[PDB]
Amino acid sequence: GSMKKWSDTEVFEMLKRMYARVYGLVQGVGFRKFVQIHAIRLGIKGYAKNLPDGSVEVVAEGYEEALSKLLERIKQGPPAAEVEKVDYSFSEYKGEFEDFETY
Repeated sequence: GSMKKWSDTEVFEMLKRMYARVYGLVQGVGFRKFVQIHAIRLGIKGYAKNLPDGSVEVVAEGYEEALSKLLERIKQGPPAAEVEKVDYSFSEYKGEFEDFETY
């Protein structure tokens, strides 16, 4: 058996801005709302700026464990619309948004 041991990965401080550019007919339907439920559940900040032009940008902001959860959610469970080409971009946070709301 083992003798040495170590632990790693626990929620502490800071979080990364996940830019998520969602394309397609995701306008109208509760796409940005669905992203809200999980984001809120997992303690994510940002804003879901559904400019009514097919191409809605989201500036969600997550840690690691909470990141992977909110990420794995979206792709796994697509919106109730014809998502055309959801091309997200892992970025970094300039600053934290005051909670997370939808346009």
